[PDB]
Amino acid sequence: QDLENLYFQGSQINQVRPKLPLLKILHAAGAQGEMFTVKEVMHYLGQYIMVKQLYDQQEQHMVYCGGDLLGELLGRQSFSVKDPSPLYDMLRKNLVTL
Ligand SMILES: COc1ccc(C2=N[C@@H](c3ccc(Cl)cc3)[C@@H](c3ccc(Cl)cc3)N2C(=O)N2CCNC(=O)C2)c(OC(C)C)c1
Repeated sequence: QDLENLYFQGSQINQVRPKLPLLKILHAAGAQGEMFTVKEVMHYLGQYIMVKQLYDQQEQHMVYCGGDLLGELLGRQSFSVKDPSPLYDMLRKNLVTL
């Protein structure tokens, strides 16, 4: 496992540093510091949407973010968790590999 170990050294957790606008969002959802796993980022974004009440209480897969910093980042007024392409795009641009 010599070469496989070498390759995966320093890359087993894959922490990211959010860009400053996204960092502010994660902090608003109760995150601390500025290094996270991608899983943590998703947890805090979900929490953010809940605490800012950006989801539709009837159609809870729908997020209305156009009011919000999150909408600015995504470049959208709304999105559905069923079609999460804008979120993928945003996180590719707003997470820096450590
Ligand atoms: C049918 O109602 C649902 C179904 C799934 C989700 C959802 N689905 C999860 C999810 C969605 C897309 C991706 Cl790419 C990753 C994770 C995660 C999530 C994480 C980040 C963001 Cl920005 C939005 C949602 N995520 C949630 O954050 N949920 C999970 C369900 N219950 C919760 O308490 C919150 C959902 O999220 C809010 C819009 C309410 C609502």
